[PDB]
Amino acid sequence: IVGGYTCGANTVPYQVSLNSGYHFCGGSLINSQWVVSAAHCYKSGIQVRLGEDNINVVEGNEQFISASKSIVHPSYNSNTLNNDIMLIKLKSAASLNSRVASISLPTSCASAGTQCLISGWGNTKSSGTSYPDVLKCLKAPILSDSSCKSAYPGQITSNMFCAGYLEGGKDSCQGDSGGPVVCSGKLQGIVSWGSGCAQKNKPGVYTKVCNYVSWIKQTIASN
Repeated sequence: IVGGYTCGANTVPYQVSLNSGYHFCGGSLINSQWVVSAAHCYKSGIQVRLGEDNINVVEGNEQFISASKSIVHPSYNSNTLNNDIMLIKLKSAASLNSRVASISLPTSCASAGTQCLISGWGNTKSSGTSYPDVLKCLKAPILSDSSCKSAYPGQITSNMFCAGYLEGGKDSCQGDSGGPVVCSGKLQGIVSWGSGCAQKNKPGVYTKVCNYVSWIKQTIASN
């Protein structure tokens, strides 16, 4: 997250870290058994880390749970990042508490201008590299579809939306991929892609979660 702020320990209790020997992506807990992330975060041997603040220090509220299975969306296209969504099942159910909590799925899309909370452990610099140890947060509005498509002509599908600031300086980053965009108490987006981070007229692009709720519900019910 570039241009954001330190969230505060466990203030985003649905935020998970995906670990394969190191943090590599975010995710969101959607019930005690299931995490949603980005398909471009797929790899084998994922351990889900819940209750994290400082990802480099055991602080006492963590749960580390191996994934038993990962399911990439059937229509995921790695060339265009269309349908950039994946589900991860936990080998054992998480223990829900004030620091480890699920986020509700949306019933409908959010309107342009709605304020959202974006979070993750990604790079905090727009040109250089500096990775934080504690969770970072950004408040960012949903941008109009026209401003989103104007920024990325030929590249935005109906399964994507933009959020952030056309003036730059505030964006998600590499390392935030797969993490949540939460608006009005619902998981509206997944950190997906963008043109670098915090550049001018190139806002962040996010998977449009509301388009996938039927697939999420059917897939988790059958797995």
